[PDB]
Amino acid sequence: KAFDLVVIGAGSGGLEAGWNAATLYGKRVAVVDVQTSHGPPFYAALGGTCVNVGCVPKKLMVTGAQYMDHLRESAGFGWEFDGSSVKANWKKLIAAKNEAVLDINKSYEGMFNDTEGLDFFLGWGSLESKNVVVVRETADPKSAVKERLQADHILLATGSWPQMPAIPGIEHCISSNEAFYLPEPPRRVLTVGGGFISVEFAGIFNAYKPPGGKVTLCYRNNLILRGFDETIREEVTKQLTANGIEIMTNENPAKVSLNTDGSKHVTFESGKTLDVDVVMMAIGRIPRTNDLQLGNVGVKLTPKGGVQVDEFSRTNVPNIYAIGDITDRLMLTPVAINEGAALVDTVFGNKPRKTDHTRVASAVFSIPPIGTCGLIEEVAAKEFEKVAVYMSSFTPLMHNISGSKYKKFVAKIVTNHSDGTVLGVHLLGDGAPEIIQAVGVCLRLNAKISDFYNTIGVHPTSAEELCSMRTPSYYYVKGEKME
Amino acid sequence: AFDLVVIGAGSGGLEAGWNAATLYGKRVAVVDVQTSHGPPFYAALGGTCVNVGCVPKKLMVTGAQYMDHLRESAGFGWEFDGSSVKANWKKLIAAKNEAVLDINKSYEGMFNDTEGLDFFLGWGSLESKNVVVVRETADPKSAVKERLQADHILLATGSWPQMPAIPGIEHCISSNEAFYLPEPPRRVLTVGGGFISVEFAGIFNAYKPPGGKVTLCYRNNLILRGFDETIREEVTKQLTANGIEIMTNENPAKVSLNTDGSKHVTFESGKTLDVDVVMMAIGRIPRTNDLQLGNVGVKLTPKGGVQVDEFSRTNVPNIYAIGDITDRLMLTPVAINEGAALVDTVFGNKPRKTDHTRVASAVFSIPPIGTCGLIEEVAAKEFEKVAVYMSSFTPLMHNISGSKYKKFVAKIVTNHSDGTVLGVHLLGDGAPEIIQAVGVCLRLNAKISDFYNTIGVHPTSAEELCSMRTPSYYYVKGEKMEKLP
Ligand SMILES: Cc1cc2nc3c(=O)[nH]c(=O)nc-3n(C[C@H](O)[C@H](O)[C@H](O)COP(=O)(O)OP(=O)(O)OC[C@H]3O[C@@H](n4cnc5c(N)ncnc54)[C@H](O)[C@@H]3O)c2cc1C
Ligand SMILES: Cc1cc2nc3c(=O)[nH]c(=O)nc-3n(C[C@H](O)[C@H](O)[C@H](O)COP(=O)(O)OP(=O)(O)OC[C@H]3O[C@@H](n4cnc5c(N)ncnc54)[C@H](O)[C@@H]3O)c2cc1C
Ligand SMILES: CN(C(=O)[C@H]1CC1(C)C)c1cccnc1
Ligand SMILES: CN(C(=O)[C@H]1CC1(C)C)c1cccnc1
Ligand SMILES: [Br-]
Ligand SMILES: [Mg+2]
Ligand SMILES: [Mg+2]
Repeated sequence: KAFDLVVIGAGSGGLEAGWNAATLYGKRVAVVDVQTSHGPPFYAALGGTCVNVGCVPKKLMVTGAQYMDHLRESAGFGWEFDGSSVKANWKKLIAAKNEAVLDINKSYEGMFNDTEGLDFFLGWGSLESKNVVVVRETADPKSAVKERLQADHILLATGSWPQMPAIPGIEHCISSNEAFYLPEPPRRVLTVGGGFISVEFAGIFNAYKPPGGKVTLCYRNNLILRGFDETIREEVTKQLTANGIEIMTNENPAKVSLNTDGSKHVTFESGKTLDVDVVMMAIGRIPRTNDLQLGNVGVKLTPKGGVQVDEFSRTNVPNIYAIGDITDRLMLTPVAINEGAALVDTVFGNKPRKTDHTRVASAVFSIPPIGTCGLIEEVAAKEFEKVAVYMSSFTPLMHNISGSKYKKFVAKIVTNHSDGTVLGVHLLGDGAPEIIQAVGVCLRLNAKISDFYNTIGVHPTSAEELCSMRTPSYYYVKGEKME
Repeated sequence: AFDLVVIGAGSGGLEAGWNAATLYGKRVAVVDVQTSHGPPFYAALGGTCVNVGCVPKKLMVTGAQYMDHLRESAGFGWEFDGSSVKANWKKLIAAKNEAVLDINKSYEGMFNDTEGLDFFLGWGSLESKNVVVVRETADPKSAVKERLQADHILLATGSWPQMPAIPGIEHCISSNEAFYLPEPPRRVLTVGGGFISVEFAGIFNAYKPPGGKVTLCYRNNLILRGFDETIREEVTKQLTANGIEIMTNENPAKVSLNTDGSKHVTFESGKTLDVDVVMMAIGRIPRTNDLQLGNVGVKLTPKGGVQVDEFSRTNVPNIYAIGDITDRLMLTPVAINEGAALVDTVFGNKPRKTDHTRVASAVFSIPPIGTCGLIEEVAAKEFEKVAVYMSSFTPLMHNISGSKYKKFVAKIVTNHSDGTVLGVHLLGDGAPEIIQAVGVCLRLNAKISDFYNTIGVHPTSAEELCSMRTPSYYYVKGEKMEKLP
C-alpha cells in the first residue's frame, strides 16, 4: 500500500518517529520489525533492543544482582538470617524478566491495533526503490515478499548488533543477546570487553553464580570503561575487585576451545589460560545495514557500516532518513527517541530541530553504578585554556556500618575555570543514575559551579556533595595538569 | 577575647566557626554542653543532626529498609529461610552509636588541628551584649567555667522536642530517647504527622519483635502538612500497605503506666491503646531559655524564635541568630547556609543572605519524599495561572518485587504564564537523591521546557521529570480545572 512514512525497525527511535508522525502530524504510517516478541532467533523485536535485550531486562537483572550486596549489608544494621539457606535462583529472575519483556511486547502490539494510521508489518524490511520498502520472509533477499510498501518518506531505524571477533572458537562464545536467555547461571564466565555491557553483565553473573563460581572480565587496554571519568574508571575497577570479580586488563582472547566436559577453554594472547562455562563477547555493536539492501537506492554508508546523516538525520537520498544506533552517533535509547522526535517535527512539522549529542546524561548499572553528563577533564583540557576539577571521594557512613567500606562515592565537577561554567559531572556510587538526571537540566541551563555551591544541600544524601565543593582539587592550564 | 563567640557547636554554629577561623583568620570560641552524643543532654559537639537527628536517623531508616529488601529479593529469585529472619535492634543502636561517636571525635579533631578555633564546654548565656558566660549547668546561678569577650556573638543553640503537658507525659519519650532504646518496642505510638513521627514509624515498623504493631496518630485529617497533597495521601497508603496503622483526627488526652510497665494511652475521642512506647514528635521549639534573653534584650517572635532580619541580625548590634533557634525551616543545610552567609557578610565583607525559597529537602519515609519549592495550593494563591504536571507509575522493579503499592509520584508545579518551575515533588525510592540537582535547576529559573527538552537517563525514575510536556490540570485565579478557558 501507500504510506506517508515507512519505518524500518520498531525500536526506541522507530516507534517515537512512527507514533509522532501518525498521532501528532496525522500521517499514515507503516513500521516493520522481524518479531512481535522477545528472544531467539532474532532477539530484538517489537519494542527494539532496549525493551527486548537491553536497558529494560538488564536493569531488572542488575536490580536482582544488587540483593547479593543488600543481603550481606543487612547484617551491619543487625539483620540476621540463615546465610547457608541463601540461593540466587537465576531461573526465577529470567522468568520474571521474560514476563516483564513479553508484557511490553504485548502493549506495543495493542498500541498498533488501537492506533488508526499506524500499521505494523512483520518480517524483513529492505529498500527496493527510493519510494518502495519491500518486506520479506527472511534476511535473505531471495526469500518470499510478504509486503511491498509505497513510501513518500522512509526512516531507517534498524539499530545495531553485537560485534564478534573473527577468532578460532568464536562459535563457542555468545553476545549479550544469548546472555539474557542462559537457562542456568554460569559457575565461571569470562566477560570480554571493558565497556558498559561487559561490566554490567560481570556484576549480574557475579551475584547469581552458583557456589565457588568465578566471574572474569578481560579488556585489551590498561583500564576499563574508556570514555568515562578516569578516577571513576579506577575506583569502579577497585570496587568490582572488592566484590570478587577478576579484572584481566591488557588481555584479549586469542582462541576458545572445549574441555572434554564441554566447558570453554580460553587462551589469551599473553599465554594465560582460563576454563569457564560461558565466554560473553561485549566488544562492540555495529549498525545493522547489511539486510537493508541500501545498494538499491545508493544511501551513503560509512566504512564502519553506519548510515551517514546530517544533523537533521537526513541521508544523501532525499525522503530517506536514519536515526538511532544505525547512525553510529550516541548509542542510547533516549538519544534514538530524541532523533526520531526531531526528524518527524522537521519533516512533517516544518519545526526544524536537531538532537544535541553534547551534555547527554547517561549511566552505567555497574555495582556500584555510574552517572555522567558532559565532558571528562582530559577532553575539556584540550578545548579550554583553564579547566578546574572539583572532587569529593569518601566511603559514605551507611557503608562503614554495612561492611562495604570499599564503596567510595565519587563526585567530580569539571568547569571552564575562566568563567565557572560546568562542562562535566561524573558520579560513582549508589544513586548516581538518579542524581545525574536533573544535572542534565543544569548543563542545558549553562550552570556554573557557583550555581551548584550556592544551592542548599539535601541532607543526608550522596547528591549534596555536588552542592558542597567551593574550591578546585586541581586544574588543567593549556592542557597540562597542575595540583 | 575572641573576634566571634558561638553558643552551640551544631550544624549552624560549626560552619560559622570553621569559616571565620580558616577563611578570615578570625579568633573563635564555640560553646556546647557535651563533647559526644547521648544522655543527659543528647545534642553535643556536631549538633542535633550529628548526635540525635539526620545522621543516626538516616542510618536507622537504612536499617529499616532491609525489611523491604529481604522480602523484595524473592521476586528476583533470592531464596532463604524467611522464618530465620530477625532484626537485631541492639546491633543497629551499637553500630549507630559507634558511627556518631567517630563523628564527635572527627569534630574534636577539627577544633584541635585548627588555630584560633577553640571549644569551651558547658552552658552559654548572655551577661552583656559583648560577654558570654560559660556556666557548669543550665542554672544561671552555677559556677562560671569562663568569661568570654566577643566583638561578635552568634546564637546557634538549635531546637528541642515539644512535650504536650498532658497527664503521664513523664511515661512518653521524644526522638532523643528513641535513639537509645535498649530494646525495639513491640507496640509503639508515634504522636505527630511531621517527618520525625513518619520516619520513626518506618524504623519501629522494621525492627518490631514478632506480634508487633506501629501506630502513628495525628491531631488533623492528613499527615505531612506542608508537603504536596498527592504525596501526603500516597505516603499514607504505602505506610498502611507496610502494616503501619495511621490514626488521623486523634490525639492523646493522657498516659498511665499499666502494672506490667506498658502505657495505657487515652485519646481525646475516648479511644484507648496499650503500647510499649509513646514517642511524642508534635514539634520542636527554639532553645531560647538557657541563653537569658531578658538579660541583654534580644527580641523573640510571637512564636519564641530569636527575631532576625535577612542577614541573621537580632535587634542587638554584634549579636546574630542562625538555624533552628530562628524557628523557620528546621533543616541542617539551611543552618549551614545561614552560618556561611553570616560570616561571609560580617567578617568577609561580602554581604550575602540565605534564600529560604526553593530549598530541596527530603523525608526518609519508606518510601521517601524529595521536594523543592512551592506546592500547588501555595503557588495558586500567588500566580494567576498554575500548571500541574503529574506522573504516577509503579516502577517495573516493584511489579516483580511484590511491592506493587510502591507508586513513584513526580509532580512539577509551574507558573503557566511563562512555564517557570515553581515546585517539584517526588515520592519513591531515590526521590531525595533525584531532588538535589532539581534545587540547582530552580535557582537557574528552569522552565518546564528545560526539563522536557533534556534527554532522559534510561532506565531511571528521574527521567520521568524530563517526559512531562502536557499539564494534568491547572489553577486559574486560585480555582482548580482540567482545562484553561
Ligand atoms: C545489553 C544492552 C544494554 C543497553 N542498555 C542501555 C541502557 O540502559 N540505557 C540506554 O539508554 N541504552 C541502552 N542500550 C542501548 C539501546 O538499547 C539502543 O541505543 C537503542 O535500543 C537503539 O534504538 P534504535 O531505534 O536505534 O534501535 P533498536 O531499539 O535496536 O531497534 C531496532 C529494531 O529494528 C529491527 N530490525 C533490524 N533490522 C531489521 C530489518 N531489516 N527489518 C525489520 N526490522 C529490523 C530489530 O528487530 C529491532 O527491533 C543498551 C544496549 C544493549 C545491547
Ligand atoms: C529526629 C530528627 C531528624 C532530623 N533529620 C533531619 C534531616 O534528615 N535533614 C535535615 O536537614 N535536618 C534534619 N533535622 C533537623 C536538624 O537536626 C536541625 O535543623 C539542625 O541540627 C539545626 O542546626 P542548628 O545549628 O540550628 O542547631 P543544632 O544542630 O541543634 O546545634 C545546637 C547545639 O547547641 C547546644 N546548646 C544548646 N544550648 C546551649 C548552651 N546554652 N550552651 C552551649 N551549647 C548549647 C546543643 O548541645 C546543640 O549541640 C532533624 C532533626 C531531628 C530532631
Ligand atoms: C554508549 N555509551 C558510550 O558511547 C560511552 C562513551 C560514552 C561515555 C559516551 C554509553 C554507555 C553507557 C552510558 N553512557 C554512555
Ligand atoms: C522541617 N520540615 C518542615 O518543617 C516541613 C513542613 C515543611 C515542608 C517546610 C521539613 C522536613 C523534611 C523536609 N522538608 C522540610
Ligand atoms: Br586505557
Ligand atoms: Mg493500526
Ligand atoms: Mg584550636
